[PDB]
Amino acid sequence: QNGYTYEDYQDTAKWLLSHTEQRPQVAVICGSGLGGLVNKLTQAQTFDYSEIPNFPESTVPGHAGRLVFGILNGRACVMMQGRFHMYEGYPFWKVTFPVRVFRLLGVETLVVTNAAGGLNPNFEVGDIMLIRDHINLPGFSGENPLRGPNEERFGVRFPAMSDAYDRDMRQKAHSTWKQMGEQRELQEGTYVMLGGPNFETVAECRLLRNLGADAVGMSTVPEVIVARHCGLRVFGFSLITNKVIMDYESQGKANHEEVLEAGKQAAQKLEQFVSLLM
Ligand SMILES: Nc1nc2c([C@@H]3N[C@H](CO)[C@@H](O)[C@H]3O)c[nH]c2c(=O)[nH]1
Ligand SMILES: [Mg+2]
Repeated sequence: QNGYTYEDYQDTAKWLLSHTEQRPQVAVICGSGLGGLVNKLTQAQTFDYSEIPNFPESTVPGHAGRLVFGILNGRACVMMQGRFHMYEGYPFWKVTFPVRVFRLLGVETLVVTNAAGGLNPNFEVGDIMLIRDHINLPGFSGENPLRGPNEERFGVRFPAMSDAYDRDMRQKAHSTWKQMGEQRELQEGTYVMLGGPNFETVAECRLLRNLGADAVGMSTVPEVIVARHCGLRVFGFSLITNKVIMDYESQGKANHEEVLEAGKQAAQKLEQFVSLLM
């Protein structure tokens, strides 16, 4: 299944370690329309995904496709300014490749972000939802980045996922929000991932909500599974970019354009939160 050898991850971590002096302790993966979180890094050193051996390439609008090292609020971080998705043609073992490289780089905590359509009726476009848990739909069928022989050098054969999203960090993230001075509070809930690229139908939307999901996207989950597998501390949030249409009369239609726009209108609020969070 997984086509990368332990040495492939090594090779790439070796490459990065010899091209930058930066020794990141934290990794941030910036979802759709969230590339601006790169803006405040100091001593920033950028590498295009195209120049890093073994790295996949971002082909979705709103994904720069650059890995940026730097300092943010005192912390040494490496940011994925743009990510990879299954709908682009990538098996999960490709999508999550950076995650294992980060572990090899010496990173200890991974913060994942994404743009998600809201399923919980109380969410509003612009809301930031702390990811308390997830439902891995592709995983139900075996589409899993861990599928195939297990590399004990990364983790165990059957890793647990019920404690995936660090509770401490969600506690902190909430008080940090207090300091934000934001009107609307920091939401929290279950994120469900499905393949995409098409947006949901009304039946699907109703179905997903009844599964207990608050937000839906086409990313994040596989990165978290790989992160946990290799022991990374995980924290994640979705920016509610649109409310998925749950009725046959709504003239509304989900679209990537509005999603990127909502990301832009919130990258500021997100900029400080993630930094103060640092
Ligand atoms: N499944 C799904 N994804 C998204 C997204 C995310 N952003 C991109 C689509 O705009 C995809 O990568 C997806 O993960 C935003 N809104 C929605 C939505 O309503 N449904
Ligand atoms: Mg430099």
